[PDB]
Amino acid sequence: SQIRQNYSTEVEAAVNRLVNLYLRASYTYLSLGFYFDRDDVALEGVCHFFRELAEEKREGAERLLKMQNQRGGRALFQDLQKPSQDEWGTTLDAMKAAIVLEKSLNQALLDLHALGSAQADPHLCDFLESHFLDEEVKLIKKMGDHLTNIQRLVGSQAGLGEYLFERLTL
Amino acid sequence: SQIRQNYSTEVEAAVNRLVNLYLRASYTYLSLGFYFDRDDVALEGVCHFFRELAEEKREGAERLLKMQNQRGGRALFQDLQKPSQDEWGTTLDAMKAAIVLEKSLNQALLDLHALGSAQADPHLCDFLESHFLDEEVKLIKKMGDHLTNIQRLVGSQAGLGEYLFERLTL
Amino acid sequence: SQIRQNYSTEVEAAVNRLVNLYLRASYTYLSLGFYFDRDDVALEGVCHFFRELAEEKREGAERLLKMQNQRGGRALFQDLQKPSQDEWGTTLDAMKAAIVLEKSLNQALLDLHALGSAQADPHLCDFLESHFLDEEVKLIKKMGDHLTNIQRLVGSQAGLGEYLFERLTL
Amino acid sequence: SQIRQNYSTEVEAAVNRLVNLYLRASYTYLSLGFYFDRDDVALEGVCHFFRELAEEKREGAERLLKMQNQRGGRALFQDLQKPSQDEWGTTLDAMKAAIVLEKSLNQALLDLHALGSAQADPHLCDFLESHFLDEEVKLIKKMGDHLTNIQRLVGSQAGLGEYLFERLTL
Amino acid sequence: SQIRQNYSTEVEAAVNRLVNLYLRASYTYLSLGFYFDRDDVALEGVCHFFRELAEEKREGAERLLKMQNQRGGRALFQDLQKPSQDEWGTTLDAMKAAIVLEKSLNQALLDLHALGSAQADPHLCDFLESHFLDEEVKLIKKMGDHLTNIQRLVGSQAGLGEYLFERLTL
Repeated sequence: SQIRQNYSTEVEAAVNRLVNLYLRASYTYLSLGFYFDRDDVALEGVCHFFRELAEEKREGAERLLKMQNQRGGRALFQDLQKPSQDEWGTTLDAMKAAIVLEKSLNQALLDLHALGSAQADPHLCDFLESHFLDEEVKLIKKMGDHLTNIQRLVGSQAGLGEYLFERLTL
Repeated sequence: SQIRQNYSTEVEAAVNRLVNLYLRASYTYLSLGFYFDRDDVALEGVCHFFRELAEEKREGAERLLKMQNQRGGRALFQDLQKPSQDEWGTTLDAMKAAIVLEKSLNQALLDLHALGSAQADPHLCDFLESHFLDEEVKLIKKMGDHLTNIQRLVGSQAGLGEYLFERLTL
Repeated sequence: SQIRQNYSTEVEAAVNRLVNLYLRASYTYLSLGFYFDRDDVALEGVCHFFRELAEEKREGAERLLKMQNQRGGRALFQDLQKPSQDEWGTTLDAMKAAIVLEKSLNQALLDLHALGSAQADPHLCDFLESHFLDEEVKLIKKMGDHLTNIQRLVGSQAGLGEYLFERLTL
Repeated sequence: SQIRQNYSTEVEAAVNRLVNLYLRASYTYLSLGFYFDRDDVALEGVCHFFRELAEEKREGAERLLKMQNQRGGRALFQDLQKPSQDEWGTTLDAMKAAIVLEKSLNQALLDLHALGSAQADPHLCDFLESHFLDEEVKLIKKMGDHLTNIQRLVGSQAGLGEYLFERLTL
Repeated sequence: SQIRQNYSTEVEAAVNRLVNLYLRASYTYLSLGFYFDRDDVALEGVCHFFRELAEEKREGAERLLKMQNQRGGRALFQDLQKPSQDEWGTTLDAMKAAIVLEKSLNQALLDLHALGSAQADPHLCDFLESHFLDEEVKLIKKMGDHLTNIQRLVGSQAGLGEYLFERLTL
């Protein structure tokens, strides 16, 4: 690549893999989104929360491919593994599943950051600082907040709490 | 009729009958509407949901008579049978009664569609596709959603749930 | 009924019956409306006159049910008898049929008024004065005017007169 | 009185007495209003409902005195009896107390109406029809609705229901 | 054709033929239009009715050729047969001639629809449903209405009726 400068094939492969992790998450959020939209689930606020997250993840993916091309790296796409469940249970279960997903998305970003530090790729680290690290952190505290709120409303009347959470916070 | 073309007396009679089914539904929705408006029921959101549906049904009826005249068919009106209950019970019971009504309204439309296919009346089918099939489908998923939400809020505290459903979703 | 005050079961039953008379009239005006819309009748001004009256009648009906609920009375709906003709003849015949209908609607209102006076229900009478008595009176003089005009234009050339009446007054 | 015409001293005295009944109700609604405003009651929606009713009642009073002067009658004011309770209990109790008050205000109006009919005072009856009969009827159905809603939310969790009613309907 | 998919040479030839039927109708409506514009006919409302229909028909033709190209079919144009009369008689005769034309245009569309059904060309049928079936139906009821109106005004004074129809409905 005539424009490739200080872009180790190590960081190239790691950004291809987190590109896949990000499209995989966007795929899972789509499954969650359409399950809270099921006639027998009917939590339109929860479906709307996961549909927005499926798009935020696709966009992280495109941002990472755009950056891969900018550094002269080559996008290599892998098969997208299907969501890991077909039905998500209640909003609590769905909320817990999503924050596992974001924390593993976040640990993948932290790993790429450390990889950019070993290889001394200031542009790569400055990239993950601006557009991914802060976003994941805000998203996970946001989901931890929702989880704490759903857990407090779920103690006694679950149906009522799930309805109230969907109606009052989402 | 000087303008009647490919309009079988079979589809004529079937559209007169679904015209009646549609005015009958509009009549039932009026009864439901005024029952949630009773001083001892007082669920103004539920009364407002059924008053709007009584008008959506009257308008399907007029749309069908307008189309009957456009094809040169002759409107023949029958006595409108009275709603099948005087008091509707709770919002759950009323919601379940309405979706029976919409599904039988929808099966009547599907029957007319099949009748338009046997007789090869592309204009009649294109008509029921545009203005009735999609509308019934959206309406029934909308009512299935409400039912799932009322059933989840009704498990423990029914009074509270009925109040919350009426206040938060309608 | 915890809010029912000075609302005799006599006036309750009489308002349920005039509610039916009003939905019945709205049904008849719908039949008249769709008959002047027939391809072989084609008097769009006459169809438009009777479609507007079918809605004015439905609204009297809803006004009466709204008032029945306000006084703590219970709406009881009866089967709606079908219009009393399928084809209405000429605009003259249709106009004469409508004013019979309005005058019997008006005599039903006058009867309910007398019933509200025997039982001393100032709220019921004040109600029929504001929203029905004046409306019927204006409507019947309006129809008597149309009848006098159609009869004057119908003497010699009927086709021409019917066309002119529909074109110039409706 | 040089302008007094067909204004029986019977209707004069009865309008002076309903003027007192109306200032008395306005006084009671003020007491209810300030009790839901107490730091240990704190239901600002209920306090706001009764403060608005205390003013609607004062204005009925002024309307009646204005009409008494218009007919040449003489306002005679009596001592205003104090509200009949100092603390109103819960919103349910307060709501039940208010609708007793409105129904006795309404029966006082109906009595004055009958009195205006015996003495044949068309102006007096036309007056109570326009500004009091309809208002009381709408107000009592409004309070019957609130009572039905508070009673449904009060079955199990009372604190929660009282909070929800005040937050969602008032 | 590299883009031709499921487009039978049967439907190709049938759309070329209805393209011709549509340009032929547009040609006939042009002849009718210029005949009501003749100094010795002078019915500018009737000339304006047929000039607008000559353009609506040309546009159906272009819509059909545009669709033929979209499916990869090949437009094949045939000689346009001249209108079938040079003088159209009265507005009644001209109106009757036009509705024969529209009904045969409509039966040609219904035939193409059946042809699209045998060959299972959902795109072709969905095409004729959206842009031709509904249009022809509305147009023929519109012409049946005009015919009923002209026939009613033509009974006695024909000159007067023809003038009035042209002045009041067109």
